[PDB]
Amino acid sequence: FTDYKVADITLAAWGRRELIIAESEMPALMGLRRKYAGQQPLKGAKILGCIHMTIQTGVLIETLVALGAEVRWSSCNIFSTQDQAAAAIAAAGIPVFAWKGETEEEYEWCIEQTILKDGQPWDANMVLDDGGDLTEILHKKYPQMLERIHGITEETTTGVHRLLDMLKNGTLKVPAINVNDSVTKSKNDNKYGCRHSLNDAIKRGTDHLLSGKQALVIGYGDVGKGSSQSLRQEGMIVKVAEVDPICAMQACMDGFEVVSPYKNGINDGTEASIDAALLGKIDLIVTTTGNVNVCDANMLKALKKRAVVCNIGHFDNEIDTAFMRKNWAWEEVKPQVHKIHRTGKDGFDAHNDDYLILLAEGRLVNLGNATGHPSRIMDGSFANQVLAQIHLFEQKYADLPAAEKAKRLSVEVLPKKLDEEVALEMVKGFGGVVTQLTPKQAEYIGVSVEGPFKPDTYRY
Amino acid sequence: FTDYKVADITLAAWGRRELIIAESEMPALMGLRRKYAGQQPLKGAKILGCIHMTIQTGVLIETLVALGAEVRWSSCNIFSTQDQAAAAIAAAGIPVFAWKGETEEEYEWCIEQTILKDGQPWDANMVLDDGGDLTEILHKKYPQMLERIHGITEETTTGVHRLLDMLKNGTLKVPAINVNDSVTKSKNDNKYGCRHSLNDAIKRGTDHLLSGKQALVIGYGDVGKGSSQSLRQEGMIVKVAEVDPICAMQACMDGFEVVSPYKNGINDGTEASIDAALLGKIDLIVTTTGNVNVCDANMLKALKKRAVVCNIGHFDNEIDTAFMRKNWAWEEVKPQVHKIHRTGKDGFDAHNDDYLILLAEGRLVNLGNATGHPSRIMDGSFANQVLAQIHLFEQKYADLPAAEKAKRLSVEVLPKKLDEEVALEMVKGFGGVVTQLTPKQAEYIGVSVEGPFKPDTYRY
Amino acid sequence: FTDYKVADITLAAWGRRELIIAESEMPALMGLRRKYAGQQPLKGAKILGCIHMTIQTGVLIETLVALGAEVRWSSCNIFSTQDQAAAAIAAAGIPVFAWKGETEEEYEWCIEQTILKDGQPWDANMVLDDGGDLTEILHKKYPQMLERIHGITEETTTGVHRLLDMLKNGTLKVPAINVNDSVTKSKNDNKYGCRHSLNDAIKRGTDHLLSGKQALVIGYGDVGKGSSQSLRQEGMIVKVAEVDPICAMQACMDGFEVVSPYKNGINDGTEASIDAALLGKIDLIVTTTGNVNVCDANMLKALKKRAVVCNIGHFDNEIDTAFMRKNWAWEEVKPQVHKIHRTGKDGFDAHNDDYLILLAEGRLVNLGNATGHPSRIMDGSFANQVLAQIHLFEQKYADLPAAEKAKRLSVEVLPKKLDEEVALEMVKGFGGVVTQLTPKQAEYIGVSVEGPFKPDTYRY
Amino acid sequence: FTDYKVADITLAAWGRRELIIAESEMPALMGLRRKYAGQQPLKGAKILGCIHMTIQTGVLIETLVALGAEVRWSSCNIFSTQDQAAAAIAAAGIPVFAWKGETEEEYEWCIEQTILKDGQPWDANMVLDDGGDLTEILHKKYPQMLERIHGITEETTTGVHRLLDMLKNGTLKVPAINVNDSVTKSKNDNKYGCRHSLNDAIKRGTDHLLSGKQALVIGYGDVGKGSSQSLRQEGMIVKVAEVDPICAMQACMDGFEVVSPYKNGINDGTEASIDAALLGKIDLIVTTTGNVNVCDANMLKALKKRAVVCNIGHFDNEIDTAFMRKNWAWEEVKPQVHKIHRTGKDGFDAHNDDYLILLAEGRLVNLGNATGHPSRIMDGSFANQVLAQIHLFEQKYADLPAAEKAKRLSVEVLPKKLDEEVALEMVKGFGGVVTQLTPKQAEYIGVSVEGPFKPDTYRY
Ligand SMILES: NC(=O)c1ccc[n+]([C@@H]2O[C@H](COP(=O)([O-])OP(=O)(O)OC[C@H]3O[C@@H](n4cnc5c(N)ncnc54)[C@H](O)[C@@H]3O)[C@@H](O)[C@H]2O)c1
Ligand SMILES: NC(=O)c1ccc[n+]([C@@H]2O[C@H](COP(=O)([O-])OP(=O)(O)OC[C@H]3O[C@@H](n4cnc5c(N)ncnc54)[C@H](O)[C@@H]3O)[C@@H](O)[C@H]2O)c1
Ligand SMILES: NC(=O)c1ccc[n+]([C@@H]2O[C@H](COP(=O)([O-])OP(=O)(O)OC[C@H]3O[C@@H](n4cnc5c(N)ncnc54)[C@H](O)[C@@H]3O)[C@@H](O)[C@H]2O)c1
Ligand SMILES: NC(=O)c1ccc[n+]([C@@H]2O[C@H](COP(=O)([O-])OP(=O)(O)OC[C@H]3O[C@@H](n4cnc5c(N)ncnc54)[C@H](O)[C@@H]3O)[C@@H](O)[C@H]2O)c1
Ligand SMILES: Nc1ncnc2c1ncn2[C@@H]1O[C@H](CO)C[C@H]1O
Ligand SMILES: [Cl-]
Ligand SMILES: [Cl-]
Ligand SMILES: [Cl-]
Ligand SMILES: [Cl-]
Ligand SMILES: [K+]
Ligand SMILES: [K+]
Ligand SMILES: [K+]
Ligand SMILES: [K+]
Repeated sequence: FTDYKVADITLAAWGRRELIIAESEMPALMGLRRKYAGQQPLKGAKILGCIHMTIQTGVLIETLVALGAEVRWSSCNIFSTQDQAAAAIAAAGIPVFAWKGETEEEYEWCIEQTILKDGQPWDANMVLDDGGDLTEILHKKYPQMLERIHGITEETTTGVHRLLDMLKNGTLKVPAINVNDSVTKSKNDNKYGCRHSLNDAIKRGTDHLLSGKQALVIGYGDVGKGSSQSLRQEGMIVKVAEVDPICAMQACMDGFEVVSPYKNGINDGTEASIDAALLGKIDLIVTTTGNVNVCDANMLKALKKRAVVCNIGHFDNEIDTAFMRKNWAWEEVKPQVHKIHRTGKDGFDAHNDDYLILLAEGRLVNLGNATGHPSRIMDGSFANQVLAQIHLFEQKYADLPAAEKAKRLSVEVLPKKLDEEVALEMVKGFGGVVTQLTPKQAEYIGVSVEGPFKPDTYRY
Repeated sequence: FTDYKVADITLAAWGRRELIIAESEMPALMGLRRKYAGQQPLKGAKILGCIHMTIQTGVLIETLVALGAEVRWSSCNIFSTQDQAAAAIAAAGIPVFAWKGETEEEYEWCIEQTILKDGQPWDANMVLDDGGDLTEILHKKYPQMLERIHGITEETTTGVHRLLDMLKNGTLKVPAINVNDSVTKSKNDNKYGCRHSLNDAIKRGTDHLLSGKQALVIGYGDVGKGSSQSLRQEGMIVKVAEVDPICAMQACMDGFEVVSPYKNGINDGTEASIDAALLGKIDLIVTTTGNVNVCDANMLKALKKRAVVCNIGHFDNEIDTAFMRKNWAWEEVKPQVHKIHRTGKDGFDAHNDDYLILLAEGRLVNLGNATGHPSRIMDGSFANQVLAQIHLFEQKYADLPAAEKAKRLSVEVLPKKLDEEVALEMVKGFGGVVTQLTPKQAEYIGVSVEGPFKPDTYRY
Repeated sequence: FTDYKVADITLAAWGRRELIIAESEMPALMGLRRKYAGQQPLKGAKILGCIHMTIQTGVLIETLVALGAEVRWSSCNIFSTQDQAAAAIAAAGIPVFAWKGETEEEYEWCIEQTILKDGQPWDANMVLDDGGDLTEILHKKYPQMLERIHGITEETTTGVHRLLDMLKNGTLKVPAINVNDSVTKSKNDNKYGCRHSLNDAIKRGTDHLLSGKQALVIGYGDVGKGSSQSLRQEGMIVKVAEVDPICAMQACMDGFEVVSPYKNGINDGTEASIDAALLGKIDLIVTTTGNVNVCDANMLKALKKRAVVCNIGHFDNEIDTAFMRKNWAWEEVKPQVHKIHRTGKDGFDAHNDDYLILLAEGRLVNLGNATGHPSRIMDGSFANQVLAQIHLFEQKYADLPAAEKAKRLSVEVLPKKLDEEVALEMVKGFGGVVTQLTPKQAEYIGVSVEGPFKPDTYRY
Repeated sequence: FTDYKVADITLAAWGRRELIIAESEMPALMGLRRKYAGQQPLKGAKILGCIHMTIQTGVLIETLVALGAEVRWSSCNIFSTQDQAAAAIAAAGIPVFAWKGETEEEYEWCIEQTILKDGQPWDANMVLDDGGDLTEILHKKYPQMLERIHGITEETTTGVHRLLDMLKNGTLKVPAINVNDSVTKSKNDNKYGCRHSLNDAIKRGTDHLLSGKQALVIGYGDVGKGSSQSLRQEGMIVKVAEVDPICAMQACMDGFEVVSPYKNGINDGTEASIDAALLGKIDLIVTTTGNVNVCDANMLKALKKRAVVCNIGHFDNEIDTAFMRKNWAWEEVKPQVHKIHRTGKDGFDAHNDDYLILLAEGRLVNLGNATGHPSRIMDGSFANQVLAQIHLFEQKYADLPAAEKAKRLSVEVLPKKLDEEVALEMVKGFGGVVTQLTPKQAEYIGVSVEGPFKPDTYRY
């Protein structure tokens, strides 16, 4: 077996030990293996996967394979692979093209190695994506392959936005499931995963004390909620920025001061608009938005000396790292940790005090500087992925006549009953005991004893 | 002026001082007063109101009046009135029939005094309700009045469930707005209000140390989330019960142990099914469900001696207080605080150690033993109420032709843009500064710079 | 029986019900009753007591009486009495002179009624004091009575400071025990009691939401630690001031921003030295120092409109309330809650926005606006009081010859073994289980299996 | 230069970059460098140092050298060295013998290389120790060297206990300073350091989600306080064991349930005495005691399958790892992470579910699996070390006449004024501003405006 490319195949046994531990931390996903292994619901599925090649993703891949699938895999970020996980998957005879510290050229080459087998398009019929890069390449470069693909299952709110833009423009070629919008994904992974992993990554990269220091979290959606908690629970003094007044209300009620980098919140592009007094007191800035240029050049210029700058949104463009590359000298401390010297670009002084510390070159910091979300949290997201793969594969969209395809071409979420079933396995993993409604109580609130327990409008 | 009934009109000046302070804590609601006072959008409205006669409700009532309405008011709970608030409203020449410590007969009489003026139905044309009791009485006993009513604005998730049952059965006679499902209601009031007011009520009633003691919170919806936090932040060791596995998942991730009162969660009605070991260690039980008999007779029998029992859901039927009335002796400590002696019903021993402490006779504890939610939280709920009253009044359902009425007979929520506008005023009240999107950023995420900022599916 | 003065003797039965509950919350104190009742170690003791006449103090008084003492009692603060507690004690035939809302003249008259019985000095032979006022009156006005007194047991760090000044000057006439410096007093009561009771008092007085608002806590000793936690756990954004860099270090590490009201910390008496920007953002100031004028006139002038001002240190002079009385108009909201109108002193405008809310007229806010510390915390302080009374009474200093008195005239703390025994009863009250050392383990760390477990230098 | 032994000298540049960052996080220690560099107070000092060879210790070493000292260094634990720190120190021409993953034989050899230079005793005249191993070797094996040594500065509460045993027995040969008992050491490092670094180490070793899982912390001294917080802030459900009722009282008040591994707390050595129900629910056990066999063989047998076991006390003997070595098979996952298979000793099944995960082979977990305490915390401990070295070096005990030596042979602490001065530099590092007392306020509380601010009895 040679149809793979990883950093170091001798890391496989270490990865396999970590996969075995992870399986014990992932009861929803393992439960699906056990439930469906007889049936082989993914027999004949040929899945192109593009998602962070971590130990958690290894358990996902091996679940899909245990259910009958074949796969070809790549990472969706240049710094997120755990090389022992990639090695263990390759050593199992699964095609994977992923290593920590890819260049952009290598990143694109890895996705292409999944798409092509022996120099020609693979017989793919399903896509599992995280962020939409693989989806975009297939639509732009490999439309013939999409003719034979039954569906896309997309992990991220960023990627879903990209799918919805395509649907609106009539350019989406295959149906999709929005995995993000399961409650056991968005209100588990996006929030509690970042709670676990943000402070982890900052400690691993810097070993800085966080207690007593000042942080600014840009955004207060699910990731910004989790991130703010990650830092506050360590004793940081956390301030929060938002454009959405409802999320800002939540931040206030949650005990944070809501501030803007700009005077009166007005971002008009001048240095004069920056709240220099505010930014000059910040020790750590974290972007969480999924938006562009939310930690901009003028903000970077105004930050307190020796501040840490990082991004936990999907794509690096949240921070103006291009400005920093053009203007300032980068001193690498160790992989994924750079001092950015604001003195200029013509070399640097190792003892200069006027620098910022950038983590993961602005790429997702939890995966870049640590190991991303823990297995017991990714259990929820990845159980949803498996259920979504099963649903779209069984629907067989590619084999439908044109008129029937037109009725099915949509971006949908999984039903609440399945979200509940995933949650129950997670709860049992903690040793939790859910109460069963009596028939009188189920009648009283208007639900089945089996669920679903909430209307689709419920926000949790 | 004599068209009122309150405990003590001499409390009015104290109430008025507290209304003036509350106005300073309610910027959304005060902002609506300022914005709409010229236009008089509620000129000609005649509103029957049934909601807890607190200081916060006084600010609501006076906003409605300032916008042009006439009202006739009662409380929706026998213990929730603040007598100084009722007095201040009556002293202002507004019909109010409410006092703390009503009997059930008096409660019904008060609602009837709003409905009848001078012994005949008042020419009401709007309803503001909290829990659905007024709505039910109008449908059952005064259906002719509904022929002239343009709509109902309902505060509570309980009352909305009741309205949806009526709609489904074809018995709802006028359209309604579900105020609860604004984010600035459900994810503000239900959660943060109970966070503020649950520990407040327990301290006022008992003066018990909470730190280091064991609590069981039944339910983990919005009220159970806020309640659990109210107790955990004081240092309680909190366990959480749930029937909904998604809510139970949240509780686990939030750092609580998820337990059932019943062995393996099976509530089969025998004493043998009670987890006596668990209940024998609990110092405080709080019900949050909106369901029936979630703290049942067998649970009450198994609780640790001297445990506190209370309910923060809308109706008292969450706890089997009828069982306690039939079997055990009640020693009143002070109003809304009773020791329930498990020794029997034939008198009590003042020094008996085998008792429970019941707060507010099992009625909503925050309002019964304290003052309910604080003004700055109720600002959100009550701004929504005013917007909802304006919308339904302006739509004039009662005046529509039959075919037009058929198209508008619905239970609806307010638009997200208005939810956002309420939130923004709340945030400004904390001194928060919301950032404005640049045109490029608004394009990038697919929103208007003015909002709304999220799709209707977003859960916050 | 007529040898008492209370607000309303008909409150006795309510007080007695609350005493019975409190006994169930005070296992250390009740354990001393049970242990020593046979022996009657306080038979012949005649105790002048001056400490907050709360339910908790009632349990203390009745323990002393159960052990053989007779007492005459007063409160040590004009606003701290719970009138039902005072009534219950009077109804039991115990001389008590205390009510909530005394004037200064009445306060002094009440202490004098304890000292004098039937117009002549009582046959006192012990003193229990909280803050040193009774101790001072005896030394200045009744030195003949001190000849027959065996000792003073003093609750407070303020009062201990006053005792140590007297000892140093050679004016202390009888020995004392510093009850404060038991760990089960200072590191229980001073910290966790204020954690429980500060937010309680502010809610009762104002009903303000605390979450999301800005607080300044002046001091970070035991009370400032507890107070800061009381507010932070509610979601306040808390800043801390200190003069002691070690306590300030603790505040930083605990996750607070450490600030001064004065520019660069320099308090030189001018308006120019005030950090107006800082004070203009503060919603709540709490003094915790035991020092003088730590919330001074210039600070008061600079506070944000509608800020709440309160003091939880023993004496009101922490806040310059005299300045406010001389310059600004006081609008009483309700007892212990005043709006202080910064517009001037010539009447007030009920709708003026430029006011501060002062709680308890600057007197200890927890006792003034709520009920002070909870029974389960006061159990520790008051068990120490009883042990201290027993020790000094048994030593019989007054009966010693002059040369022997000279050897015993000291201010001392209780031995660690007794502090440990109190703590063990508290722990058992929570259902806690302490592990017993094996003989090998006790040898390994150099302690007895029975304790004491730490050297006297240990700080906990 | 060849007088060193490290893992990899090519790591030096990386170490030096991390030292430069650490200097920016250590203002107290850097401030001492600046203050004393002119004076060279350690000119002629020849310091044998034995303390964890981390980046933080590198800043300490280079401060000592900057003040005039020569040193010879080793680590005090086999797993605590950061190889890049050791390399940087060796590359600077400083003798260091330390690497991560020493054997016990290598550990002893490294200490011997500090003691011997060119095969003969070095002319050492000062000792800096952490845990007492170097001190013991000098007293037992090299007593002639102690004739020329002016003093020992000891980091740890374990090592101080060892010094006090020697003093009591008349076997201590040179005076010592107890560095641990500075408040800026014990109530900074022991508490907040473990708060930072315990959860860090567990995440690095296992990548386990902690939220929602059950932990047992054995001990509630400074390390157990910080450790419990490290876990609770992540959402663990933490129970605490203690032998000291005062520490157990604190745990209850801090919101933890206090439990014993043994039924009724009685550790009589039989399996029957183990509370199997309790231990069978524990996911993580952490020992913090400084005692022996506090996680014993019978406890290990009863723990829930797949529990994590670790120790953060100074020595590994807290956990019965010898029992595990004799009876159970060890599967290495990666360095400092072993699965201990309870199935037996004859090989292991890679898929066995009945194992425990042991971190750092039971040695101090924060240093073994992460990087120990962060620089900004170690600044306090290490500033104290430098002050202590200066004091004892300047006192010149070895040169004193016999009668003079007898008066100075003691174990002492640094003065409070110096503790305060360290704290002040720490506070300024956070941007904190300490208030200066006015003359009137200093008089009122009986202190100098310059401090010290508290009596020596104050516990903070
Ligand atoms: N690193 C991880 O493991 C991880 C985990 C989950 C999600 N994500 C990624 O994080 C991003 C955010 O995801 P989410 O679920 O929080 O989305 P979300 O929509 O819940 O929240 C994003 C928030 O950013 C706010 N925002 C937008 N522009 C802003 C600006 N200029 N200033 C301040 N606030 C602004 C929005 O109002 C919104 O509330 C996405 O790219 C998502 O894919 C990363
Ligand atoms: N006292 C107050 O001020 C206040 C504030 C807001 C809402 N409320 C009332 O509180 C109630 C709950 O409101 P909410 O917004 O939390 O509703 P919700 O639907 O968000 O939550 C109720 C929860 O109870 C759970 N539940 C139902 N039966 C259960 C059982 N037998 N055991 C355990 N859990 C069970 C459900 O699964 C659900 O998650 C309603 O009656 C509402 O009107 C009171
Ligand atoms: N209300 C209550 O129930 C209650 C409970 C316990 C103690 N107390 C009282 O509270 C007071 C404080 O007691 P404590 O045990 O915290 O004493 P403490 O000595 O532990 O702490 C007082 C703190 O105030 C600081 N301080 C002094 N002057 C200051 C200034 N100008 N600015 C800022 N900080 C300053 C000191 O450095 C010290 O750390 C005493 O009067 C005590 O009797 C009240
Ligand atoms: N890993 C680190 O970085 C680090 C940091 C500081 C201290 N330490 C070490 O940690 C240890 C503890 O230090 P500390 O400052 O907390 O000491 P401490 O004396 O403050 O606390 C130890 C606690 O253990 C308790 N204890 C003793 N035997 C027990 C038993 N059988 N069961 C339960 N509790 C028991 C004691 O009562 C005491 O309260 C020492 O070995 C110290 O050197 C390690
Ligand atoms: N202070 C207060 N005034 C009026 N309504 C309140 C209140 N506190 C809680 N409520 C409302 O009471 C509802 C339940 O009947 C939930 C909440 O909207
Ligand atoms: Cl996402
Ligand atoms: Cl509701
Ligand atoms: Cl005190
Ligand atoms: Cl130590
Ligand atoms: K991970
Ligand atoms: K209220
Ligand atoms: K009390
Ligand atoms: K470190």
